[PDB]
Amino acid sequence: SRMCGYCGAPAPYATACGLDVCVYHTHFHQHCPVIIWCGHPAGSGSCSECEPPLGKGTSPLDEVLEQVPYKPPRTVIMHVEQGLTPLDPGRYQTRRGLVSVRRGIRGNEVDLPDGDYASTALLPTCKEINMVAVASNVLRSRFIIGPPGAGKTHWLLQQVQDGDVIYTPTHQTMLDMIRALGTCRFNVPAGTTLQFPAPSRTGPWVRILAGGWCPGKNSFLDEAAYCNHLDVLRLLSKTTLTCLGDFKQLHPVGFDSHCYVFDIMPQTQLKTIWRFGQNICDAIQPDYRDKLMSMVNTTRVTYVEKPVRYGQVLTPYHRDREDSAITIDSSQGATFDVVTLHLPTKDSLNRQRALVAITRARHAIFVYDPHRQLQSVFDLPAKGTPVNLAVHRDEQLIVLDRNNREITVAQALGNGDKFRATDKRVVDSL
Ligand SMILES: [Zn+2]
Ligand SMILES: [Zn+2]
Ligand SMILES: [Zn+2]
Ligand SMILES: [Zn+2]
Ligand SMILES: [Zn+2]
Repeated sequence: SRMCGYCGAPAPYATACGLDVCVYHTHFHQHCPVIIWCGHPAGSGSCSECEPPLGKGTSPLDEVLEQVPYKPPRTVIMHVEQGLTPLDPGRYQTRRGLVSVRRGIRGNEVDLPDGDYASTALLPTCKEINMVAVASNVLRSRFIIGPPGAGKTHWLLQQVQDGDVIYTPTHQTMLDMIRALGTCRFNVPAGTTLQFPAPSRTGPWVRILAGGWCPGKNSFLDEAAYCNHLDVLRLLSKTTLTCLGDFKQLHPVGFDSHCYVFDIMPQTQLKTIWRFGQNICDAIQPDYRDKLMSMVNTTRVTYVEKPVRYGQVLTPYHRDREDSAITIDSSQGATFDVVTLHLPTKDSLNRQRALVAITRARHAIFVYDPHRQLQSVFDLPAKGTPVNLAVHRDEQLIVLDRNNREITVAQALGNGDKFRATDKRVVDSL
C-alpha cells in the first residue's frame, strides 16, 4: 500500500520517473507518462478512456521537473517461473499493469503467473520524493544568510559535529569544504579531476549532493543557492537541513535561480560584530533579530568579590559614582578597552542599562555584583583569556595578567598584549 508523492493519498499508480500517484494526480504530471487503468498513458488518447487531457502541475515539484529530461528506458523481457525472475529488484510496467520485483532468499520474487513479459522499469528519478514530508521538513529547517564580508565559513565550523553530514553541490565545493574542516569522512568521487586528500576515520561526513540522502544527526547544505533543485527535494523528503547561503543582493536580471524552498524556509541573517567577543554577542542576543557573530577575540568577564577601578567605571546611579566614574546612561555611544560594572545598590539594574553596560568594553569587563542582580537580567558566564591586559588608572599605567593579578613587569609571562586605545598604545612602547 503506497502513498501519493504529491498529496499522501493511497497510490495505486506511478509515473515512469518513479513517483507514486493517486487517481487524481495521474492527470497532472506532464513530465512523463503515467500508465492508467486502460493500460495507456493518461491524456494520450490511445483509447477513449485516456482522452481526457492532462492538467497543469499542482506542485512546485512539477516546476522543478521541467529541467529534468525523461529518457525512456529499454523494453526488456521479464521471465517468470514460480514467481522468480532474473531481472533486478525494482518496479516495472507490464501488460498486467504495474508490478514489483522484491528481493528474497530464494530469488527475485514477483507476484505474476509463469510467462514472459515486456517490461519497462520505473526510473529512480522520483523514487525517494515525498512532497508532504518536504513541506513538513521545510518548516523544521533553517536558511542561514551570511553577511556582506567573511565569517559565514567560520559559523559552520563552530556548529558542525562529528555525527553530522554536510551536503555540497560540486567536486570543487566538496574539496573546499574538506580543506576547511581539516578532519572529516568522505568517499572520493570517481572521475574527478581534483587532488583529494585522504579521508579521516572520524569527523563530519562530506557528501556530494547528487549521491542522495545518507543517515546522520544534523544535516547541512553547503552553497545552497548553487544546488540542484531536485536533489534538494530528495534530501528534504528524508530530513531537515541547515542551508548555508550568501547575502542577498539586488542582482535579479534572470541572474537568480535557487530552490523555492529557501523562500519559505525559516531565515536567519548573520551580522558581524567587531567591537566585542562572541561571549558578549551570545549574552545580548535576546535583544536582536539578527544572529550576532563576533569577528574579534573573546572579551574577558570577571566577577570580583570587592570593588575595583579597572578601565572606565560604570554604575547605574550618580550616588555611587567615585573618582572618574560615570553612569551607564552617560556611557551611551562610548567605547573602551576595559570597563568595570559597579553595582553596589540592590535592584539598580534593568535590561536596557545592563545591555549598555555589557556592550561598552572591547577586551575586558570586571563586574562587582554583590547582590547577584546581573543574573536576573543577563546570562553572562565568567570568561578568562590568556592575555596580558593593560590600562591607565588616574594618570598611572598598570597591567594585569591572564589570572587577574596586578603585575608590573616587562613581558615576563610571555603572553599577548591586547589593547586598542590611543594612549595605551603609544605609552606601551616607551
Ligand atoms: Zn495525490
Ligand atoms: Zn515524471
Ligand atoms: Zn487508454
Ligand atoms: Zn563554501
Ligand atoms: Zn543559483
